[PDB]
Amino acid sequence: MKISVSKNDLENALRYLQAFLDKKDASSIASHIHLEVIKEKLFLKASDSDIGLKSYIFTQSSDKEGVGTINGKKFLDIISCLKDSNIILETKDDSLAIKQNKSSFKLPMFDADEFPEFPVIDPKVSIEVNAPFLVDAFKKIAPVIEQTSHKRELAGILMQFDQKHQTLSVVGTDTKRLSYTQLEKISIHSTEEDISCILPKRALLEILKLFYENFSFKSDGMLAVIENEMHTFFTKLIDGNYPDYQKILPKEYISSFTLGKEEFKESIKLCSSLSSTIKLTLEKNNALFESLDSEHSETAKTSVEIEKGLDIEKAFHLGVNAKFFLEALNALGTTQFVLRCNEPSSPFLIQESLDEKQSHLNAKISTLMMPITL
Amino acid sequence: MKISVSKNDLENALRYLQAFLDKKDASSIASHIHLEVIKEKLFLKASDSDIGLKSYIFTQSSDKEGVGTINGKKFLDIISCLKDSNIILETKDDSLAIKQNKSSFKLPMFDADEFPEFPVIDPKVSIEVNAPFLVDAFKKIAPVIEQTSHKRELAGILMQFDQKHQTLSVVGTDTKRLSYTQLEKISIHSTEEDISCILPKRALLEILKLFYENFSFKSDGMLAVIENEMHTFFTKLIDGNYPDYQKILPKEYISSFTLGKEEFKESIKLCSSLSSTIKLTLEKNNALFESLDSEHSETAKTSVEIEKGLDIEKAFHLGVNAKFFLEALNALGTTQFVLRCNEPSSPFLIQESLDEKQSHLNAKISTLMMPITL
Ligand SMILES: C[C@H](C(=O)O)c1ccc2c(c1)[nH]c1ccc(Cl)cc12
Ligand SMILES: C[C@H](C(=O)O)c1ccc2c(c1)[nH]c1ccc(Cl)cc12
Repeated sequence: MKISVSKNDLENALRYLQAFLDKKDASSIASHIHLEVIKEKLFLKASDSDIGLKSYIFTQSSDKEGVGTINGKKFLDIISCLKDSNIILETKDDSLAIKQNKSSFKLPMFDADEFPEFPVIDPKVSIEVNAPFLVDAFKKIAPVIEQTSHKRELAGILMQFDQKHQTLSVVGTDTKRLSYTQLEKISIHSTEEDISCILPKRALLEILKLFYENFSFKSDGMLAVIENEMHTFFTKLIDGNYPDYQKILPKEYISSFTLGKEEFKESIKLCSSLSSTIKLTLEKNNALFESLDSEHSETAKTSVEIEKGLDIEKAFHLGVNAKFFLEALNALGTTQFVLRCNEPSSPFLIQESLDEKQSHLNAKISTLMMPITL
Repeated sequence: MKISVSKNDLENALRYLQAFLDKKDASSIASHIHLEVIKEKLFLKASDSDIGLKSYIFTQSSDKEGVGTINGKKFLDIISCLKDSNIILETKDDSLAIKQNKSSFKLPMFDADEFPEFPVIDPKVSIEVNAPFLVDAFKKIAPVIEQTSHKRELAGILMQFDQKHQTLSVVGTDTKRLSYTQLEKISIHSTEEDISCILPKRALLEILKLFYENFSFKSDGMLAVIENEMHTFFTKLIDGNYPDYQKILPKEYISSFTLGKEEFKESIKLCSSLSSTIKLTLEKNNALFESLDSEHSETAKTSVEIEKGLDIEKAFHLGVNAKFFLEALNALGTTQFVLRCNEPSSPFLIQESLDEKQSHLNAKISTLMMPITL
């Protein structure tokens, strides 16, 4: 191989690749990036049985095509220390030479055949994502999912496609809260009417770094492959039977309250200075907040006026987990929210104000949460 | 006690105080700040046998004078969550009440008599620091000092006062490098012609957060007390016999080279991507840099043109520790530096370009460093 490339193009590609390297043992090919120069592109890949990324940059010049490997961390550390002007990469046996005016480096290459082949699938489902709504869903639902969950299928996000009705339902839960959205009018191409994919949390986080809009999502029910102009990503899927989220959602709610999002955030954060759980009291024209699990001589209280009166007689009391309630608020796009309740001992819902209205470049995420007793 | 205070004044004071609290065991008075309201001031202190801080803020109103205590971390966490408008602090038995419009808190106070008395000294030496030169010295020399040094007197910075000659010499070493400056024309008030104070590294770091200029420094040879308008700080001194730094500095240097500071930083950083130590080669019109301790198939090289020729025949070679050499450069205020050498196996000096010229609001820090053999 012998090429010249743009310093900034190469730095960028390498930063994205760092997440897919096992960097600690530099002696192992798991710390290296595979390189391949073909027809005016440098392809760079790092991969695994269960997750991987392939990218390319255009070569400024390309003189010798072929393949090789290089330690990814060291490569990125060298290139980040050079000026913003072309870099020459050239093999010299089982070594890669890096050159930029007076600065020169040599790093060892490993056998390129030891690199795992980058997998390709025959898709059973596919979509073109032309707007940010899916990543928006991903980002808003991610905090409810535990990556190190000892329960296998909850350690990822559900994507549930309905070809019939052109919907993609997206769901996360950790058993204490469950956040979901149903995306409308998605042109789904599928060999099945209804198909489901559970994506590991770790892949979800990597997707949020790589993709925003204008990408394809394709799955064979075993791997998902996500692709845009410069990147191909893949992940193993989690093995299956995601819980029936539809069965767990309440059918109706005794009470529905429209409440101020930012005033509830500030009030909850304030009380959480001394407690992880809060007693919320709703009256007609007031919301009161009190630390609940505080140490017994430590107390935080606040309140907020509700100008447009709630439909309450006396007072409804609800124990909440502060962090979870805030995360539910953080996932909302509106200035107000709706809190839907049944008994104080049963799960309650948090959603956007006017949640039926249809929005094209944002998802609308609802959260069901289990209350704290008392 | 019952006062009202400014939210921002109180937040600031509390942040500075966090460093002097043992925060993990909330049940111990070592996690609390002592409070005392006298004559339109709230005094806040946190202290130890060996280090401490006392601050004050003005009260907006003061109704009941007295004393109390409060958990410092919790207090700061509450106040950081309130609006930028007055806060009422009021005792209610062995509890402190905090109130701001609709928001109210209670925290437990401990017995104020269990708080250690804040020490006062009869000074043997004293100065008024009216400019940033001393903190500038502190900041530039601090990186060479190991706080967890198993050698007692090297775990701090030397301050060596000469009443006769109105100088304050300031020195740090970790045995591999030694950085020093001698500050001129300091009005020293002392009962001795020559006196020395070794300040612990930990106190040095706290001083850099609290003080800049317009402060007094006073010592009895056992504690140092540093004071400005709003703060009194103290520290135990380290017990003594700081090494004779003057004896360890070479008398003359065979070679002195004026070299480019920023070009040497970039070159060293670049080579340090693969190695902690570097081979520097100086020729007449070039400086060459090569990684030295790199893994044997990994190599970094660069060079820089020296336009105004050095006074060299063939080439001088010097092994350096990259991190130390950079820290020595970082401590300099000029665009160029002077590198003074004897044999490549002996210590070499790094100083500012034109180091004799006298500068009033910056210190000039020189660094002696032991080379790496080969
Ligand atoms: C079936 C699955 C499981 O038990 O792991 C499951 C997962 C999440 C929930 C649940 C049951 N039952 C629930 C009730 C309320 C909420 Cl917020 C979440 C859940
Ligand atoms: C006396 C003291 C010690 O041995 O601990 C000491 C401390 C620092 C140095 C030294 C001797 N001899 C040296 C030679 C060079 C340098 Cl940079 C520092 C030192």
